[PDB]
Amino acid sequence: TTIAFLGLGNMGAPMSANLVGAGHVVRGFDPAPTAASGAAAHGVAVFRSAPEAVAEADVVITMLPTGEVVRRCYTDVLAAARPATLFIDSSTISVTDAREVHALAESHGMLQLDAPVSGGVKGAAAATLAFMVGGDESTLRRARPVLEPMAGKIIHCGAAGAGQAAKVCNNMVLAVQQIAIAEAFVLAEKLGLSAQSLFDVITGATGNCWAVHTNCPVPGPVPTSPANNDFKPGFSTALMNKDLGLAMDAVAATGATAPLGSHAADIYAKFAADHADLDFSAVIHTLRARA
Amino acid sequence: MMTTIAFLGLGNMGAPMSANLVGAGHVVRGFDPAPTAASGAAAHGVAVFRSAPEAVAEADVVITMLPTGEVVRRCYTDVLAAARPATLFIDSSTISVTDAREVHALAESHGMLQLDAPVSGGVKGAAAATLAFMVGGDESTLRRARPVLEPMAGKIIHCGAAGAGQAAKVCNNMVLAVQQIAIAEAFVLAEKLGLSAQSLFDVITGATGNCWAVHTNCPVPGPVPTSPANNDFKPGFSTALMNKDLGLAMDAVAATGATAPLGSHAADIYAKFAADHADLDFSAVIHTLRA
Ligand SMILES: C[C@@H](CCC(=O)O)C(=O)O
Ligand SMILES: C[C@@H](CCC(=O)O)C(=O)O
Repeated sequence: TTIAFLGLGNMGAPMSANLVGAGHVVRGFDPAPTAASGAAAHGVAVFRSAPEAVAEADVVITMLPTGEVVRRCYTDVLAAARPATLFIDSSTISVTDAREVHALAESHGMLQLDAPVSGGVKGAAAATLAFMVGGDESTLRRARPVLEPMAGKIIHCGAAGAGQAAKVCNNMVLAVQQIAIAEAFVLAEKLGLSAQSLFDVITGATGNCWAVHTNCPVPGPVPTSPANNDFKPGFSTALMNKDLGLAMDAVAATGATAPLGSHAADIYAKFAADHADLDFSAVIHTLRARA
Repeated sequence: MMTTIAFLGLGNMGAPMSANLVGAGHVVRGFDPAPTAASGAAAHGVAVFRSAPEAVAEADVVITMLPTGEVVRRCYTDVLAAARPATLFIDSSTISVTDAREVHALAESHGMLQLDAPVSGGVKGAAAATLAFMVGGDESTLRRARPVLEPMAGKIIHCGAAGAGQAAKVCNNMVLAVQQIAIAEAFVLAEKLGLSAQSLFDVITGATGNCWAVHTNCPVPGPVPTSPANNDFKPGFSTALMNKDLGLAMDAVAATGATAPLGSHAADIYAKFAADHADLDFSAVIHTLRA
């Protein structure tokens, strides 16, 4: 299998290296020379343009920053692709954008999946990413051997756009939980309840969630959590702010009522203006900006 | 060891609690000013008395299960002088941290040992003797109390000094309320995006957003057939009771000057929903997010 990998950034570069490492022929394009060089150093044949990268490919993977860039990449490359090429978009983009590019691809006789990922650079490098997939089950079956060497988990979420929708809905919940957990630890401290004691209660009770059992925003109860390491990501505020922007687009596009998610979105947008580089659990320290 | 216990408050939690004490071979002296509650308790072996002070006069331990801080205060005022010195008072009511510490001090000024030990698990937990007790006060007092708590309890956790039981409970329940709303928002958003309830369930429960509000209390019928959504939102944990705890959380916020943006937002949402739907499981808040 020959794979064209379009976007060789902080996620794309290690993903593509795992593909090389699993026996695929990987062709590549990135507009940053430092990204393209890094990738050629691990065996990707890099080309000057995306249409050239796509020319001989059975599978085309995108890992790009916005729906607008993904769309312009599709219209740039679709005529260069061979028929029945399989397109996998692993970018995190809106549901609307996902569905538009899916339809554009299939109109050219291609097969297309949305497959955005969770796990970050660390997951990408360790080949433990979780892919949330939208599209036809038979297209996913065909893609499975390409995805497997990048992935710890591959979940079929439904028809085109479902992958994007599942990730966005999970991350909106996550954001709300990280804030609620933070509020809880600060309230407890002002009530004279120790952090270990609250941790022991909540983790054994109905309030338990990853935001506390793994991402505990106070130092001590979970020695590996970002709070014990100057809030080094982990999952940056910048990235969480990005996901919540997409959740707010989805909310606006559907007319949905999402009071806590929208509140969380405003909290993180404001926090990202100052602390975009910190793990999102660092929000515990911005609560008095609220009043 | 077998002990004489006065049980003040024989309502839908106190009655089954008192029944389990009788089953464990304790002599239980009960009082409740609602004769119907008292009659039900007598049927399961509680010796019912004409007045609270009479019930406490010959008791080694006095348990209160009462609706509010004010009723606890009034009860302690009415009975502390009647109890034998160094009687152990356990308050398993859910009341404000401020109120807890006030009644704790009151009990101690009368020569009585006192713990706060509010419970979670509701009436079914009460009947099954699987309640979680979250305890505030001295280690040695809790050591004294353990034989009495065990026949009612699935978990006993020592949370810290007087008031810490109440604090731990109210922090966990605030988090729960926020999570239950956030889960509802996600499921509605999914429905509007065309993502199925089952698919969203599968994702969130396998990802970082997983929590009891989805995995046990799923607010759409289907994915968790035992959840209240499948039974006309019969509680479960009523909106009335969540609204009361949320009130207690807002009291704790106001007493400390803490900042709890989502917890306060969740309190406002539940206070509105409680005006007409006090009787429904708190998962039913999902109704407010749909047209
Ligand atoms: C466990 C994983 C297989 C992919 C792999 O080999 O990394 C999956 O089933 O998604
Ligand atoms: C919860 C208590 C045991 C009492 C029970 O099984 O009812 C304990 O294990 O501390």
